[PDB]
Amino acid sequence: SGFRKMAFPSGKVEGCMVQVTCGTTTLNGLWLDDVVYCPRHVICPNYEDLLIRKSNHNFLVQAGNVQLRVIGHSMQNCVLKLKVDTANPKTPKYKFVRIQPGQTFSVLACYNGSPSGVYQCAMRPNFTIKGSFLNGSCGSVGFNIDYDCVSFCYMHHMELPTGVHAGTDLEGNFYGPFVDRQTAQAAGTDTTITVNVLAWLYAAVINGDRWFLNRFTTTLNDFNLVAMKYNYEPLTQDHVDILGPLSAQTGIAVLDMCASLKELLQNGMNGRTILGSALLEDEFTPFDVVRQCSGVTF
Amino acid sequence: SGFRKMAFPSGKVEGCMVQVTCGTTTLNGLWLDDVVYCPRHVICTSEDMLNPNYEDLLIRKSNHNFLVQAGNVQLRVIGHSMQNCVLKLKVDTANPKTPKYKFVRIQPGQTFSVLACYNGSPSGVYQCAMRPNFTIKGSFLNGSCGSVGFNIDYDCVSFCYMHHMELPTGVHAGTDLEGNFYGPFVDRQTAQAAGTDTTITVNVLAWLYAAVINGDRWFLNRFTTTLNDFNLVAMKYNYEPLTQDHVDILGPLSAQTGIAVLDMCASLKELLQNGMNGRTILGSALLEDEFTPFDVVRQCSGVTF
Ligand SMILES: CNC(=O)CN1C[C@@H](C(=O)Nc2cncc3ccccc23)c2cc(Cl)ccc2C1=O
Ligand SMILES: CNC(=O)CN1C[C@@H](C(=O)Nc2cncc3ccccc23)c2cc(Cl)ccc2C1=O
Ligand SMILES: [Cl-]
Repeated sequence: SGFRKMAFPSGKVEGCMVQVTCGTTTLNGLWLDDVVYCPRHVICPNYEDLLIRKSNHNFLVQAGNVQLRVIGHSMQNCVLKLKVDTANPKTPKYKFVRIQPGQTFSVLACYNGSPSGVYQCAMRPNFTIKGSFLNGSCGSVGFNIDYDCVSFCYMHHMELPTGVHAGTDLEGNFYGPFVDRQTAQAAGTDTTITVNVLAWLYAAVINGDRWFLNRFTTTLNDFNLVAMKYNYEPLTQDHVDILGPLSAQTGIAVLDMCASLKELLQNGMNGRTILGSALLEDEFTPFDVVRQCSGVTF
Repeated sequence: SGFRKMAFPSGKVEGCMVQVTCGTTTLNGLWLDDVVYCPRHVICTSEDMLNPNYEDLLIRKSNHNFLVQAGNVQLRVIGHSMQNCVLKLKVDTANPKTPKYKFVRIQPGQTFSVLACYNGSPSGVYQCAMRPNFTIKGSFLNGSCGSVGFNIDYDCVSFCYMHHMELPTGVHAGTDLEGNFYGPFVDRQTAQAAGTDTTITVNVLAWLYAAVINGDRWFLNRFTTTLNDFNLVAMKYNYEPLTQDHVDILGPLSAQTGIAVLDMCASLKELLQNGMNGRTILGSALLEDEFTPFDVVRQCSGVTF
């Protein structure tokens, strides 16, 4: 029993965090094989013009108490790749993957190449993440684990005026309409991740919370009209198919659960809580609910 | 900016997790130096659990009855002893991944990270607090026994909890790493219940200071309170009494924001009376009590917004 915002064990990622310094800018880097990946703004903009003026020795890379020697450098989109003379002996099995809004991942928050904390979060529909980062956190990474393979999906680049965060995949492509410069940029109006709220309602039923269950069902179109009114993301047939296993485990059809969500949206909770929360939680995917309610290990 | 329920990086603890098997029972163990620590109920059957005589069950065991697996390697048990509700298995190999560590017993209100494991394999990490009723609101399934709680301040791991059981309300009970239970619980499948729980007041106050540091002040008011009047009110809402110790501990956050502790107490009194009125504090519609004054200082900026 119990339901917590759970992150993947961070050890395989901790063994890859290094500190990268260029001039007065210090941030974090990801050391995999003989390459260190970090935000290209460490050289700060005309990034090609700033980069051409740099030599390998201008970049200081520190791994624990050891200095790594930079023997090459190149840029891939908004990521700088520093070729070093030592392959990381702690390099785990890994892949670089680009995630979609609504998908969750673990973040290993670092400062000066040293991991300080780990938390779970989701890529918002507006492509920002509601993280917890201070100055010096740039280069901190987001990831998921599948068996023994780490799938790196996020590298932290900046904080927007509303306190939310923006970054790139490990190939340097931003998530969202953001650029890596100190210009006027704002997060677009956000929406609630509907398939995730439904998954978390199934998790509450599995844990013995059914006060919100009702005898009603709804059509997918009628539910979508109601969802559009409360700034909820549209629910698609793919989302219904993905919720199939949780529907079979609890005996509550997806459209049956959608009618419960409609009633919570139109009437509130009435002083009640679901899984210790007074808000409808949208940062647990259907797969996260199945994993936590099954005990998958790494 | 931002405020999340943040756990310590779990790598130093992952390198200590092993699987311990006794007959048909399999659970998790903590391998530090040449000793594996695990719940003593690994020597029990489901039947034994009603009234187990651990000393009588243990005397019938030899070293080779305990199977310890670290990754894909079998560790050889060369000794065993019982310390309170923990079994200590002496092994022939010191853990090369043993971090710098200490065993610390925590008090209610203290927070810690939990590395949930099954079959000696870590599955997830989450943050939580020792409730005033000595239980933890964890997320544990069958096979998680022996999973540990810890803090990593500096490079030293302070182990504070080892998981032993789930109570009928779905909450969890366990021991410190010397085998002493937190709370009036026993490692028996007997009628046991968590006492009525209360809200950790000093933690809610700390989290209100965190909201002010992050730029939110809608909940403040022009009033102050005496410490006694605050306690007479908060205890009507099942809040723990606030002591002079708690007031002293909140001193640094009070100086950083310019809000006296008894003025923050008046704001809490009003919040309890009025609710949130459709508003949130740090993305929450409830008053959060699983962040300590020390957690707020560690996670928030030193510069108030
Ligand atoms: C809030 N930030 C600022 O006022 C200055 N700022 C610096 C930098 C940036 O956001 N870093 C930070 C990252 N995460 C948390 C931060 C908390 C506080 C301060 C800075 C943080 C940055 C990087 C890029 Cl690629 C583009 C723009 C900027 C930028 O505008
Ligand atoms: C909920 N418990 C049970 O039905 C059976 N049970 C087995 C065992 C125990 O609680 N293990 C479990 C630990 N954590 C989460 C659990 C989730 C589900 C099932 C078992 C869990 C146990 C250990 C001790 Cl020291 C004392 C009593 C018991 C006991 O009563
Ligand atoms: Cl303590």
